[PDB]
Amino acid sequence: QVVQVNDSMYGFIGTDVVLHCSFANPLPSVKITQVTWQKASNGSKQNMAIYNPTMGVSVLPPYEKRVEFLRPSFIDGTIRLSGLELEDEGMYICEFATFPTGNRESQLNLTVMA
Amino acid sequence: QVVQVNDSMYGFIGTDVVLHCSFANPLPSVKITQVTWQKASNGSKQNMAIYNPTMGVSVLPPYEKRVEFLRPSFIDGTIRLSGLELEDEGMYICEFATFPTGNRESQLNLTVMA
Repeated sequence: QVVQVNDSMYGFIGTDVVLHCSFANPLPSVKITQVTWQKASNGSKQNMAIYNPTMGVSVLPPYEKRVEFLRPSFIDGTIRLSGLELEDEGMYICEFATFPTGNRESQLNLTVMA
Repeated sequence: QVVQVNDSMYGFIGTDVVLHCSFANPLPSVKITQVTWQKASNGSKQNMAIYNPTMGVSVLPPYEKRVEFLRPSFIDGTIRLSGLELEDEGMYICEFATFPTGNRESQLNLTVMA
C-alpha cells in the first residue's frame, strides 16, 4: 500500500505545468518527515526536489529556477515546473516519508504536447 | 542517482539473514531524516520497518516479530530477518531520506533456498 498512482498530466512546450501531490488523510498519530519529488526514467530514478517541514526547501539541478513548491506543507507537495520541453516527459514520483507508518508515494505520468 | 547499492542475498528456510544497509560518507551538509525498509513483490511495495533518528523505531506487521535492527543509526539500517519463509523471496529496499540531497536507496534481492 505504498504506491498511489495518481492523475496523468498533459502539458505544453514553453508553458509551465502544475504537478500535484497532497497527503490525505492526515492523522495526528502520523508525522510527515519529508516530501520528495523524483523523476523516473529508463528504470533509474533521480532526485528532483525536497520539502522538509523543518529544513526548508531544496531544489536539485537541472530543476533549480524551474521547479517551485506552490503550497509547501507536510500534506501538500504540489510543485510548478517551468518551461516544459520534450525531455520533461516521463514518470514523476512524489514521496511522503512518514513515521511510524512508512512511506507513501504518489505516481503520475507527464506527457508534453507540441 | 537515488540508487547507490544493488546486491543479492541467499538463505535456507528457517535460517536468519542479515540484510545490510549503510550510508558513508554523508557530507557535513547532508542530514539524514529517516531510514525506511521496503519489500517489492509482484509490482507492489510494502513498508517493513522504519528508523527515525528523532522519533525512534517502528516495526510494521507482519514483521513485528521477525525483523529487527542490529545497530540502528543515522548511517546504519542493517536488519536481521528471522524464520525465512518461501514468500520472503524478493527485492528489499533500504531508503535514506536526506536533506538537501534527497532519497538515497539500496536494493538487494533475497532468494530463498532449501
